[PDB]
Amino acid sequence: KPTTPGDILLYEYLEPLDLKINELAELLHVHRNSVSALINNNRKLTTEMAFRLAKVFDTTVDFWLNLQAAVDLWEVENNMRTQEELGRIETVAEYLAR
Amino acid sequence: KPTTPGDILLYEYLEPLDLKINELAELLHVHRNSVSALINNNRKLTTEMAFRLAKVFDTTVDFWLNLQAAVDLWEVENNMRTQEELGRIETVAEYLARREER
Repeated sequence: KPTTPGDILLYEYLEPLDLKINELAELLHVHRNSVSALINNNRKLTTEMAFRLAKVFDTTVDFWLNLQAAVDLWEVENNMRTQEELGRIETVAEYLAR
Repeated sequence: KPTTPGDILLYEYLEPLDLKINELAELLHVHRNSVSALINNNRKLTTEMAFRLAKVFDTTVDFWLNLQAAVDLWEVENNMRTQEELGRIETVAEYLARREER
């Protein structure tokens, strides 16, 4: 699995800065449970939470959203059931014609 | 206010090619109600749906995801509770400075 926003948050900010999850939650103005879920990759990053992270850490909102975007695509590429389905989808071309 | 993926789908694909909701549904292989919810913005365009649309209309997945991204950004920017809140957030640079004083 690609690097999640949670991975980046824990390994490149929290640990290097000696910052606790509860301190971050306070800085972000969200419940501790929301930060932990993000870090354990249990909840996808929302646009709103991306803005909060951008604020606290002084980055663009894009930076956080792109990490989530790459993970999202990875999840669909690796779901074989979904891939098989995309396999028999007929395009608007073959259709409009026939 | 950006054009939702639903509007692009309806006004730039379904109507110029006279393709029905039900017709697109059977192509995407999803229930008619999912397509209708996408078009009316009651359901966000998901990553999987983006893959299906990409396949049916021969586009990239991001062509669709970028449209939903624009809507997501608009929603946050026009939510006053969130904006005031974002305005009150203390940065980590500030916080760490304060913490070291204690």
